[PDB]
Amino acid sequence: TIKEMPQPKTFGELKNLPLLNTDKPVQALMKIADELGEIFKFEAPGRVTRYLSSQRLIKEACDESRFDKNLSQALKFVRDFAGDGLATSWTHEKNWKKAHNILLPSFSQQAMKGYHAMMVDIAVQLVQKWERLNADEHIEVPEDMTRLTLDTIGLCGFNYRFNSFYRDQPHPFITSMVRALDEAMNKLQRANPDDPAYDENKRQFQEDIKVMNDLVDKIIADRKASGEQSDDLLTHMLNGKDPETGEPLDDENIRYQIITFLIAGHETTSGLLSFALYFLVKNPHVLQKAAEEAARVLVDPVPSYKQVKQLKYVGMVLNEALRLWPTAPAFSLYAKEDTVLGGEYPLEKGDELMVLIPQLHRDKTIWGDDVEEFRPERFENPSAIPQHAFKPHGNGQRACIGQQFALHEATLVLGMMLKHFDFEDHTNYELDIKETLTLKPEGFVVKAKSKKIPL
Ligand code: HEM
Ligand SMILES: CCCCCCCN1CCC[C@H]1C(=O)N[C@@H](Cc1ccccc1)C(=O)O
Ligand SMILES: C=Cc1ccccc1
Repeated sequence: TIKEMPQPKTFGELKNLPLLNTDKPVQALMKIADELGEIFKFEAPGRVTRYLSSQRLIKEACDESRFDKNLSQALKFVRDFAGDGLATSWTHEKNWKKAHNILLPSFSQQAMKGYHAMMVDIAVQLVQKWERLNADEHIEVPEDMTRLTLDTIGLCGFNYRFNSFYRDQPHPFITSMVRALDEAMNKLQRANPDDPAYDENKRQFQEDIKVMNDLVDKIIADRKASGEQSDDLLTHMLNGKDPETGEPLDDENIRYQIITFLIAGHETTSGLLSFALYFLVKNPHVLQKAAEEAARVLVDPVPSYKQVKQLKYVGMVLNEALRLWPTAPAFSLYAKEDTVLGGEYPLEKGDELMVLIPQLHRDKTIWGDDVEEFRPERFENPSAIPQHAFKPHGNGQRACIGQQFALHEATLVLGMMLKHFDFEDHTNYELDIKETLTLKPEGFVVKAKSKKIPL
């Protein structure tokens, strides 16, 4: 029953590459999937991959005995500054499992309890900023969510204060990082990346890479000279020993991990919080239900770890926002051996797949006809969701190591926003999704009305 899979329009020797010559490539690929269906071939000079959009096929792709994590071109470009950090290493590189073993305890329950007070520190700064706005000023939502999540990973993970709420402009790090990500996206469609037309891109790229590495220097310097006794992510990087190899991380890999966690540890969580607030102001009945939970649970001026764990509906709200707009919108796999996908598509060892997560999460055979609706109650019973239908944090041993960090932070912060403010979509905002490999609303603004509840 071997089927021929469709393929979108080609451009001679450039094959499908020019389809990525857009500022919204993921959304363009979603439109192609809409037209071609659950699987389509995508070619570029010297490369082939297959975009998967159905749970039927993705549940097979998530079989770790058959498929391993692949570095997409995007991750290969990010590797130019993230090296063999956790997110851009191959599973078979020694430094992947070594750093995984060393850093997994930094995301245990007991670790999350230790981060909680510092996430409250940053969350309170956010609430205080909004309490201090004048009448009919508004909130720049992704901007402030990025302030919050960057500051949280800086403080919680590295005892470093980016002090983003003391800046009306993005931190130097954010500016360079967003620019490096821009360059990585745009480089995806460059057919001649060594054409001298991109000499300045190359120079600017190196400049943004040095900005990010300079902050890494300072984080490392302050820690090793500090006289305070810390027990955080950086402590584990500098002191942890891998049970298997017996070795700690070396200095080069530590630097890559700091870069990795500063980027991965904030950018996707700011997108999640932005999309979540978007859906809440567009769905006031949902906002009300989550606000009622927040008021009933968050009975103290400062939320506790235990209280955040009881914000179960807020948790469902976040999962439903990750369903509709997963902020790291794709991951890539390669076939470990010859194998046949879905009884219809034979693959040879080494063949690559692209999992298009926003399209998977719109599979009507899984979610029903109301798939575009925002209904957190979809997540009331994880046993009623088929396997691998919901993959916002990737798959298997290469799934997101920061999943609990992100969800604790976002649950805490959204709980506090709903406790302390009513929100108004005063511009009737039209969703506009900016792509920087990751996804985030652009230009989303709201007004908050304080409930005047003291901190
Ligand atoms: C809602 C927020 C987040 C989302 C949606 C998300 C999503 C993902 C996805 C889909 C992957 C797999 C990438 C692949 O297969 O190529 C991943 C990997 C990873 N994420 Fe996240 N992430 C989030 C937050 C975080 C945070 C806060 C951190 C750090 C604290 C983090 C650290 C990582 C790391 C290190 C990896 C690589 C894991 C490994 O392969 O060992 N993420 N994330
Ligand atoms: C935080 C998430 C980072 C990883 C997700 C990046 C996901 N890409 C972000 C932009 C679009 C999307 C993607 O489909 N990329 C492919 C593009 C590609 C396919 C075939 C040949 C050449 C290039 C890739 O990078 O290989
Ligand atoms: C998980 C990898 C990643 C890569 C770039 C930005 C955010 C996350």
